[PDB]
Amino acid sequence: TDSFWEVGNYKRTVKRIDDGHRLCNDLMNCVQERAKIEKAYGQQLTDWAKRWRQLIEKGPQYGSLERAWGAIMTEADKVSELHQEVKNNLLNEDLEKVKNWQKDAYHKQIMGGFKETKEAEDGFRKAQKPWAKKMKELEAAKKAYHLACKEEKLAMTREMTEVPQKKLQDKVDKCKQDVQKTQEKYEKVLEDVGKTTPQYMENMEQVFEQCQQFEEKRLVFLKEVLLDIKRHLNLAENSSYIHVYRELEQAIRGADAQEDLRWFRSTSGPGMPMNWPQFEEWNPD
Amino acid sequence: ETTDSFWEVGNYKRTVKRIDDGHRLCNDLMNCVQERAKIEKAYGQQLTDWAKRWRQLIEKGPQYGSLERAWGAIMTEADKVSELHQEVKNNLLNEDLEKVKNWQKDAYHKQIMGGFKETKEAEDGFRKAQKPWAKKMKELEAAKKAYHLACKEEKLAMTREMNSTEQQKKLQDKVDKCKQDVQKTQEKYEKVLEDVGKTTPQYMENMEQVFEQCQQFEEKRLVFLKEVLLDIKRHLNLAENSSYIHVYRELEQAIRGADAQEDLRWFRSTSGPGMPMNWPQFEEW
Ligand SMILES: [Ca+2]
Repeated sequence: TDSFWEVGNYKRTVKRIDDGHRLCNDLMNCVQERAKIEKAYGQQLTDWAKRWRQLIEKGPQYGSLERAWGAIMTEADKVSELHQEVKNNLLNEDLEKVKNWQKDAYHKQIMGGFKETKEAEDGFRKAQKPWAKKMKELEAAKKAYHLACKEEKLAMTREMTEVPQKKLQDKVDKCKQDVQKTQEKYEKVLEDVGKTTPQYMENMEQVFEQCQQFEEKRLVFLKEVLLDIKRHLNLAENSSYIHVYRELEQAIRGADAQEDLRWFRSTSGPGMPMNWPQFEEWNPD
Repeated sequence: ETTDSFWEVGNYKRTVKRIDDGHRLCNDLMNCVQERAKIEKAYGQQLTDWAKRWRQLIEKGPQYGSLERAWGAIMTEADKVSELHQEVKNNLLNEDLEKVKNWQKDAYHKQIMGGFKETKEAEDGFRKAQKPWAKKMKELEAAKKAYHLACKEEKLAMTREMNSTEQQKKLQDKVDKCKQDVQKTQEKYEKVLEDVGKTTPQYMENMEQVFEQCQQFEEKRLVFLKEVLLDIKRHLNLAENSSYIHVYRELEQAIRGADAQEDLRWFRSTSGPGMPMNWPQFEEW
């Protein structure tokens, strides 16, 4: 019933074309929204770090420990930088890649809807035109034949007593002649059909196969954008990402309790210089 | 100038204020951790909304076959990365914030007024150890004045004597007193100078000992803090987590699985020329 081969069902193939352009928008929007997220995460890391740096040194912490604590903001900065890069990449590489591909692939007609869709609809319409026509011709004939066959059954039931009369057998005559004429036309229409079906199928097939090629360029491309995105999202394939954590561990393992204690001593404790009491002659001078 | 030396009276107060500072620092660390946890949570949350959103528009859109799966797979990464930022959030709050919170609670005990019991204990250790030296320090300043002043006066009497060009005897006995006064007060000033010198070593020993108790208390806080900074570091470190890499390994595997020709073959039987057809035949009665 809903077979591609029944009149008009090619439309489902045509509509895939249109769809193809929406899916590009879809994917571009998607990538955009993802970038907005990577960026917000990034920007909030930046804020937090700035703030903590200011707080930390505007506060009482001193020494190597101050530095280790400080070291944590430095990962916040480095990790913020990484997300910004991701955002930048999606936007300047991915979005652009899809935008560029789409505008070269789908050409807008000033009427509206795409030149490519139109081209495909026309081609199918053309391929199916003669064929759709015989179809209408055949059914008419099949029906005429069936009608004739019915009338004859009737005349026959009619002969099977009682009231010159000769007009009745002259009806069963006219009806066997109708069956014949009618059967003949039905058969010839059937024949032209069988004669034009190999060509109908070659024509549909060429159009179909062009549309398949066109969706193939799209799908193969899509698969490629998808890997690109995955490559841009994956911090784990960026050698930098482990550096940020090694560098922090170091800054932290580098802190020394006993180094700081001893600084304090010389800076605010017993380690500081003293002018011990000495005698003073009275000169007022 | 050693006006600020810790060895001057009252100047131990910098070591005392350091105790109070540690509590405050503990608070700062907790505030810092929480705020970072909140950034982790938000990025996670934003990822799950995104994944929800696009999971749905993908389902309802015209994208089908193995490509819909590959595109869809990206929503799974958003979700799993999201789940990983939530573990970072929870480790920070439930292990790290909690660990500092506890330690603080067992180290600083608020008193009724209330300062911290640990501060008061040091204020008093210092008071106690500085008591004799503080005393001897005001015996000296006094002794010194009594001397300076008595010299100043001697010059004065001598001066009237010069300015004199009976009672002239009441003016040279007036130098005679002022000479005895310079003697007696210099003896005092000198005997005190000797005491402070002599008892300087025990002033220092006392002080150095209270200060050592302070150092040890700070040491405990410093060693705690480094253990903590390391804890924060492990919890933040997705760059060396198994599951992080794995989400991208799975993502790549899903994307690579997608196969254009297959999708196309599918489309062809399903909606194309490969679909089943009932071609016209001769039809009876
Ligand atoms: Ca879908």
